Amino acid sequence: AFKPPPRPDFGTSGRTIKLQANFFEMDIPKIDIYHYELDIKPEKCPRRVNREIVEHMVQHFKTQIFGKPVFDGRKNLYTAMPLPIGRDKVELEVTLPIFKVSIKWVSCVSLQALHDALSGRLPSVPFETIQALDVVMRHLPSMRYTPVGRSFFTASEGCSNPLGGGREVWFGFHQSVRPSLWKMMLNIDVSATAFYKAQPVIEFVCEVLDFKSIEEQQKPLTDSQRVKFTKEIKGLKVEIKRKYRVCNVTRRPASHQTFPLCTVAQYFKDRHKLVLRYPHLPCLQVGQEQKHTYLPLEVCNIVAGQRCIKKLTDNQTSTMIRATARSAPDRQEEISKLMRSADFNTDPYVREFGIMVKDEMTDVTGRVLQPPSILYGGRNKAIATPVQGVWDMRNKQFHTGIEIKVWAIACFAPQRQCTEVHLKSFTEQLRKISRDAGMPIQGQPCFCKYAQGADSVEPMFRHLKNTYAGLQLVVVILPGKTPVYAEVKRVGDTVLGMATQCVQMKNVQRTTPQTLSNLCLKINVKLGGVNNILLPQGRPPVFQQPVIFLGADVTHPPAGDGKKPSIAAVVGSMDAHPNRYCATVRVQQHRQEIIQDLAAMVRELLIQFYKSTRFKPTRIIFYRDGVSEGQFQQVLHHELLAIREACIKLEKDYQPGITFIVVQKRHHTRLFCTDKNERVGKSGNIPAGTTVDTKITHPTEFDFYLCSHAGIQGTSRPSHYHVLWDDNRFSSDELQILTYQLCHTYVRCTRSVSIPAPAYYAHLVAFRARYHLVDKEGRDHQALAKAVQVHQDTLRTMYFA
RNA sequence: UUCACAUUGCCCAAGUCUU
RNA sequence: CAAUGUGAA
Ligand SMILES: [Mg+2]
Ligand SMILES: [Mg+2]
Ligand SMILES: [Mg+2]
Repeated sequence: AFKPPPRPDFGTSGRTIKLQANFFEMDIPKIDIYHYELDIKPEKCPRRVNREIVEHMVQHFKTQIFGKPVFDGRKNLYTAMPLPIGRDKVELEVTLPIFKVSIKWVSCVSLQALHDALSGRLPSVPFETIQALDVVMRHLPSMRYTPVGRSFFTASEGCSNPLGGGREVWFGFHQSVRPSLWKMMLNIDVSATAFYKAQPVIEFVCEVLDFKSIEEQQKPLTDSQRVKFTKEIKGLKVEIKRKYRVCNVTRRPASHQTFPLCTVAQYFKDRHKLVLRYPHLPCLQVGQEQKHTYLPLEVCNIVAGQRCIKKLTDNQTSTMIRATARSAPDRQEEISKLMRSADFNTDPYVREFGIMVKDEMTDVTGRVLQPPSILYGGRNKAIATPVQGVWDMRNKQFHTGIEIKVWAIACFAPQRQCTEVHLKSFTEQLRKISRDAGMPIQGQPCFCKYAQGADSVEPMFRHLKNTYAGLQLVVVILPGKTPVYAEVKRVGDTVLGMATQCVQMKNVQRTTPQTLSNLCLKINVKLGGVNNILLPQGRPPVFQQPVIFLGADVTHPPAGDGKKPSIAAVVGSMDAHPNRYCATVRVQQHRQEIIQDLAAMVRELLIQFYKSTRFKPTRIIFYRDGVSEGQFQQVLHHELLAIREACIKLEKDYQPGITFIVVQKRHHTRLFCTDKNERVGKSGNIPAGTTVDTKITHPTEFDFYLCSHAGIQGTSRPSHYHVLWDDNRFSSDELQILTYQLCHTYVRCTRSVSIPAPAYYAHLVAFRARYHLVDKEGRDHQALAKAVQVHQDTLRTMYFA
């Protein structure tokens, strides 16, 4: 229940494609390096301060110690040759514009053993060694630039990218050290993010309150203005030599604001001989909230290098997108340009440790897998062939289409804007498209009424449920973004158990065959239909025995949030196609990735699978979304055992083989076409089906990249798959092809999607639960748990489509 | 709330210390 | 999923 399996073989399927990856080969010497433990007292210091302390310690004590160490900013220091130490501590007193630094040797780190691990020689990769190289590579940029996660950012020389509101775009790069089948690799990607401009607070005020200049006006701020400014500046650092965090903005102007030693303006007159230019403006309160330290706006600058953590406005987001959007070839050139300019090999710390980094992207060969054929129904039973990741439903009918006999319309958009003529026309066109699709809407709705406001939803839906026997669907027209949507889903999904399909008013007023067709995809599925199936004879051999496919995700609350639950969702296939899925969902501890109640959720799905198919799965294939490498073992330990537990508690001796695959869409690996002639479309991305399981992948374990989707814009993220457990002993070919075919089973569109349908559905399930919780997030836990519990009649449905 | 792709928001990471 | 773009039968 622990060690991941070795790669069983390499994949052979599909034509070859020449690729370049944003991995840069590293040459590492075969020598021991020395690891020391550092303690700095006081140790409440920010990581950057600690680095300065060690920096000054190193320069001050050069003679008879140190005469180029690297440091992680906490407790770990490395040198390329040993120090005058033994395991002897040395207490050191460092001074800087009052610290004591203790140094204990701990161990040798042999880079020779790392070479062995990269070979077949040694069973696993020693983390401590990778960690040491990482500290070496991060040492200089950690002090030269602003670290954010595994990235580094700086203001770009010669350019300004203002966002307004005192904010601007900074450009940067991600950096990480990775082992691979070939060599150690430096993974480098470009990025951008919002930072606050290092500008005078006066200017910051003008940008926030939308003044062209101060002096408009010389009257004190309205509380409306004062409140808006306070919200933007609270928690930011300002500088006077002297740095402070702002905790509030005073109510009174500097001319009238007092403290006991006296007005603020007068104190600065007497003590600092400064006559304030704008006495009418409030002061910044800084330092301890319970003290009385106030600074006039005029003597303060926003300090450089503070990342914006708050959400960007809509206009700011727009500007950000326009500033940073790039086609794949543009992104590739930007990474390449960055590497030539970065010049890692003249970093004196990199050089101290004898490391060389290649200035060119690694060449790797991919294979482009063949897509499955897609089987439709009706009389014709059309077969669709995906091309460049896309097909469509023209002249095709659903494998199993629902006949819609009883349905209703509830229009929450105002009658003046969404007229009865609009509704009739929308209905006419929908019935036409639905008939073509093999989902005939046999007549007019049984009910069609306007309503206004969230209060009208539950009584209208109760009336519909009680009045219309056999009601299959309520189509709900919405004026745009509205609290009514969350109310419709609360009532439909959780209170009454009724199928609902919402449509925005703009898509009723003006219809297109493409939008209506996509809408029908969702309606058929919600009503129990099977849109299409993989061509049965084209599926991998795993389908010769009963198998269930699970998709699992946890979604965490937004940045800055302190009390919202994380939401766990698990879905499971319910037929042999596989097409139909059922869902389970839970609320759990804030920011916990491990799925706490997984055993109960899997039990539920196994029971429903048997009820639906009358088979007990002989295999369980578990696609687990979003777990990072540093959490593989913790997550596997709990979740693999939970799956086993669900089986054991059900029966026997019931021991189906489990394959546990982590899917990661958000990592920093990018792949590009080497040959211009392979670039697909305006965005110039690799083609759907591109698979990589060599060179840049893990030296011993079973992992691969599969970019399953067509890239429409920007640079495609190739999904990564890591097999953490495999009782079923898949070949690489079989598992890669299986995974690709599952990306073609997603019901909401006639496209190959970027992750397998079960994983994608798990996201939709988690996001629906988040909707069920809007403004609601032991006694606490039970309340949230009730909110996300669907109605009995919804339990077995694809309500999340 | 037609849908996918893309950027950000999500576990690990990162961050947090005289008026 | 939300904000913002690129797109589609
Ligand atoms: Mg997740
Ligand atoms: Mg942490
Ligand atoms: Mg959107």
